[PDB]
Amino acid sequence: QVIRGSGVVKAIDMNSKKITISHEAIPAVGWPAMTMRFTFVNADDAIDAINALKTGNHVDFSFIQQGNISLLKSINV
Ligand SMILES: [Ag+]
Repeated sequence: QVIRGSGVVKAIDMNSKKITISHEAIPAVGWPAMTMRFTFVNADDAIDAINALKTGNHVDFSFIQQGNISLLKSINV
């Protein structure tokens, strides 16, 4: 199940492959607004996140809860 959220990218770590997003509440899945780390898979998945980090723009993103990891699927910027 792909979950769509929005927020501001605050951090990226290319070693841990984590993107930190200050995301809005997601009432669909009962999450409040949080600053939370999402795992990305490919180095090239980071490019859109790096652009969002630079602008600080409020961006769309999507992720899947794949086991007990929040795995990023997209960030539009
Ligand atoms: Ag969260």
